[PDB]
Amino acid sequence: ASVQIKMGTDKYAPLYEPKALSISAGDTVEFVMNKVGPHNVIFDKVPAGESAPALSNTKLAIAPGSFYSVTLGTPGTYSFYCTPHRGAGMVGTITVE
Ligand SMILES: [Cu+]
Repeated sequence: ASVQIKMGTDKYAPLYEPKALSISAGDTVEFVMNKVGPHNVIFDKVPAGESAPALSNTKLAIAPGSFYSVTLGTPGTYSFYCTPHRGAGMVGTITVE
């Protein structure tokens, strides 16, 4: 019910938090940059229904703030990852029940 994806932990660790997120069909998933940037929103891939390889955005924004929000509907588990933080181990997931 209205969640947000924070990029980076207070431990100056560039990782997606919460690593995992769950929502309902029709909920929204926001995304804000905690720290250790820059960041971005590049999904990994989603099952039939949505378009993971579309909602993505490699428009890494250095400016720290709340990137943006997006609503979903297609049920299933969505994955993603950071562009600059791909090796740092900054990956997360989302669920739309
Ligand atoms: Cu990142």
